Amino acid sequence: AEFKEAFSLFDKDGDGTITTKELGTVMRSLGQNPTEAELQDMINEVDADGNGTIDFPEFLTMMARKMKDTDSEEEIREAFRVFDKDGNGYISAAELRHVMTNLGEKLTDEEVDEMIREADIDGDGQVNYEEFVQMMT
Ligand SMILES: [Sr+2]
Ligand SMILES: [Sr+2]
Ligand SMILES: [Sr+2]
Ligand SMILES: [Sr+2]
Repeated sequence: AEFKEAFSLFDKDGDGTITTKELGTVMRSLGQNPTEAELQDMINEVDADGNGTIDFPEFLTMMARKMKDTDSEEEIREAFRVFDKDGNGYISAAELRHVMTNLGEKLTDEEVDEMIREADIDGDGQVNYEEFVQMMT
């Protein structure tokens, strides 16, 4: 019911489809001002049957995947903040060790250091959000 209300904001003229122009109108109302070329890409990504507009079932299918990706992100972020005790955006070896103790795993500095290295792509001796997401895969 809520996705259909979202759809109707896009379908300006009520014909059951969203054209590039109708999507531009909306994006502009949201503070974005994409080119026609950018608008056509956005339509094309959602337009499963290629006829050149987005219809409600196409919209709904995308929105449901966006919902599922959004929820997943929200959850990985929650877990990250659990580890980043002081919330500065990096998990430190001390934070990881502390938190693993509460997860029931009494680890040494060597063992927590080896875990941080596995994930430490950028080599600063800690784990940022990207790096964390990468390990959760
Ligand atoms: Sr329309
Ligand atoms: Sr279509
Ligand atoms: Sr931290
Ligand atoms: Sr790092």
